[PDB]
Amino acid sequence: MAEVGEIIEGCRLPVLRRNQDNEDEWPLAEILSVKDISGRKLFYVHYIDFNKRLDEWVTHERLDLKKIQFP
Repeated sequence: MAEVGEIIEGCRLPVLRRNQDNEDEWPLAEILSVKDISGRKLFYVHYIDFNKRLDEWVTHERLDLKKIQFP
């Protein structure tokens, strides 16, 4: 399928969050920013219909690249 380097700001896709019970959920999220300074890619995401206070920086292993929407 699609690849990590194709991810850009505005993309929407499922991202792994741990919920208040410590369980894995993959809510849809929007890519706000892509940072490539560490040598690896870091993604700042907004979980859709969640408060802005729950926005997170995540790595590629938490992206579901099999179900992407591009802007």
